[PDB]
Parts: sequence; C-alpha cells; structure tokens
Amino acid sequence: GNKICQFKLVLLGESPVGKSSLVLRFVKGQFHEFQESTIGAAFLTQTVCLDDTTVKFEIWDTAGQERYHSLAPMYYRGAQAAIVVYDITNEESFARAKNWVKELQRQASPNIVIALSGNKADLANKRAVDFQEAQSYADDNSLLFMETSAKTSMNVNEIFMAIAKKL
Ligand SMILES: Nc1nc2c(ncn2[C@@H]2O[C@H](COP(=O)(O)OP(=O)(O)O)[C@@H](O)[C@H]2O)c(=O)[nH]1
Ligand SMILES: [Mg+2]
Repeated sequence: GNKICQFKLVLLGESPVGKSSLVLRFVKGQFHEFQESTIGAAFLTQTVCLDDTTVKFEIWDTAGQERYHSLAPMYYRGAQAAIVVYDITNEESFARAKNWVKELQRQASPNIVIALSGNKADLANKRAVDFQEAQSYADDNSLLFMETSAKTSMNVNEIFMAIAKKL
C-alpha cells in the first residue's frame, strides 16, 4: 500500500521492569542483559508495515523512578498510545502499573489507546502476578494486555502491532 501513518507512543512503568528492553527489542531487534538505567527519557523510532499502511512509531521510553514522575506529562500529553509495563515476577510493579493507568485515564488524551505489558514472561517460574487476574484487570479497564518477554522476543512485535491496528 501507499498509505503512511505516524503516531506517538509512550512507555511508562516502575523501574526496572524492562521498558527500555521492550523498545530495544522492537526497534533494533536486540536485548541487553546489562541495560543502563534510563535518565529522564530516551527517544526511538520504528517504521513497520501494517496491511496497506506504512506506520511510523515515535517512541518515548520514560525513566520509571519516582523522582521522574513529575516529568511524565511531558511525554504522555500528546501521545496517541501508551504501554504501561510491569514485571510478572513483581507484584508491587503491577500495583504501580495500575496507578499509571489511572493517571493516564484522568490526565492524558481521552482517546489514548492504553496497552498493558506483563513483561519478563520468560521468568514464569518466579511469577507473582496471575495471568488471568491481569487479564481481568485489563478487560475491566479497556486495556490491550499481553505478557511479553523482551529477552526472548515473545509478543514484543505483537503488542506494538496490536496497538497500531487499534489506532
Ligand atoms: N529475563 C528477562 N529480563 C528482562 C526482560 N526485560 C528486561 N529484562 C532485564 O531487566 C533489566 C532492566 O531492564 P530495563 O529495560 O533497563 O528496564 P527499565 O528500567 O524498565 O527500562 C535488564 O537487566 C534487562 O536485561 C525480560 O523480558 N526478561
Ligand atoms: Mg529504561
């Protein structure tokens, strides 16, 4: 197809749960066991083929520490989509994700598409957040949910593409 679309996406979530790793996997097809902590935010772009449209993603990868919370609106304000990420082995990160969802539903664009990534799914032997519980939470809050693994690539391209399809 000859159509071209572009949209802004922001990743939010407790540090560290794998936000930068998810972006690196999608954008560069790489994964770093030793990933440097993000300071403020980092920016990357990726262009993909979605049916008859060339979709370009402008991605803001935010630093998740609480000291950066006040900067968050600078990144989500004009976003068309967000991926709120938690680590499936860390229940506290899942609770933190729910608070990011609340903040987006109250302060971001009313039409923003919100995805929820249960990351580090490859560490299911250390699971702390039940898949069905997270799915029910996502369904009740109209969030696009998938468990992902930046380490193995499981559902990484899929979650980004599912978002693009719903814009
Ligand atoms: N096993 C596993 N480790 C991961 C995964 N995603 C990220 N990590 C590791 O978790 C650490 C933190 O990842 P990072 O992307 O920096 O987290 P951020 O602070 O949310 O950006 C790094 O050591 C990564 O290699 C994943 O899906 N599986
Ligand atoms: Mg990071």
